[PDB]
Amino acid sequence: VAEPFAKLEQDFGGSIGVYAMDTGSGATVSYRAEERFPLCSSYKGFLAAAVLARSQQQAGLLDTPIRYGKNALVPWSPISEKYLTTGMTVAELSAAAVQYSDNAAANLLLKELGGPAGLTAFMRSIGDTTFRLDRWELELNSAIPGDARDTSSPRAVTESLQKLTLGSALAAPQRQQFVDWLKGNTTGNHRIRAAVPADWAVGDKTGTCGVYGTANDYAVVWPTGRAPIVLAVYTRAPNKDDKHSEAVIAAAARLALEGL
Ligand SMILES: *C(=O)[C@H]([C@@H](C)O)[C@H]1CC(SCCNC=N)=C(C(=O)O)N1
Repeated sequence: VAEPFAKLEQDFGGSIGVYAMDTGSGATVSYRAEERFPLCSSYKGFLAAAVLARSQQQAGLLDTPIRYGKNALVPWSPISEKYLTTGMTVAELSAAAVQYSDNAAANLLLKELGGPAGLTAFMRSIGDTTFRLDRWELELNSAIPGDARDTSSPRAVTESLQKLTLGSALAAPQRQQFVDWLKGNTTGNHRIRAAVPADWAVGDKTGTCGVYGTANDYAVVWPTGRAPIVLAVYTRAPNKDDKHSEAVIAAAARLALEGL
């Protein structure tokens, strides 16, 4: 089982972490599934989930307009930047955070939740004890070896995604909104999506720290007429200038799906 992944992570020059779960059969694949990896932008899926969970207690939260100044803008905010003159609702910021990895939107939503500690508190509320977000955009992307900040494990990411997209953690309408946002993600076509047949529905959230060969993807997959699959592929590398590889993420994802 682990043999194909070790092979892959030695063509890549760094570490690959993989965890996949068949929700019907209960079969799993694990490879470095309990090691910590930098979240990079991938926490933004759970951010949107946390915002949805809070809207269950705070009616009208999703429609709340957030009017921000030019100061709220940080690099890689392609949606947020376009609406500087009108603002965006919490729901619009959430879709932007998920589907375009919009950094200003994420910081705005983090603020709504009480900062990185607020998001970590939400992940604890659903029983995730591994996840930790400690910093804001963009410092959380530093991905320095040995730093436990802003990390989780492939297994913890998979279990939390499972609880949120298929389980009871979100109420029924919020749960479908979360799934819909992941399904409409625009940044992951070359990662986990590239490993499934095009006739299978996929929702995913990517992460790309830009340094230390650190990039990732987690996804829910619906095989046609089949129980849904949940999986996470995370990578890192020892040298700051080591390049991440979308191909390696897709190859790792295919090995996980061909192995369940
Ligand atoms: C998140 O990981 C980073 C961080 C700088 O906020 C941004 C950069 C990118 S943009 C395209 C990356 N390539 C493939 N996805 C994303 C991202 O979508 O991963 N988030």
